[PDB]
Amino acid sequence: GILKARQERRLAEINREFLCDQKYSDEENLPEKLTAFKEKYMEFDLNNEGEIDLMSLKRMMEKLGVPKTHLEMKKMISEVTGGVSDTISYRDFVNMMLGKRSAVLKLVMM
Ligand SMILES: [Zn+2]
Repeated sequence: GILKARQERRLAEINREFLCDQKYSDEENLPEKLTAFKEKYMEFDLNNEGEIDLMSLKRMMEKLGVPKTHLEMKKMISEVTGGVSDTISYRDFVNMMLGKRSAVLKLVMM
């Protein structure tokens, strides 16, 4: 409970940083999209760092009824992180959701 409430205020701080980021100065409905992405990201069982790891993905694909193998999950993450981290951070998740590049995880969400 306390873990999740402090998780979301950490995500809220990040959203507030995006609301002021000149990169997204274009985006229409930005406050709304960011709220929705925070709620979606909060649906994962995040790791000790508050990030989506192999475990978080596994649990999510299973809740959603979508079969993924070890390697497919590995690839779903490196695809979204461009291969520089083995976990998806909220920043990476938001940039994924806003970005025009397609991603298996982005397409799995919807
Ligand atoms: Zn604050």
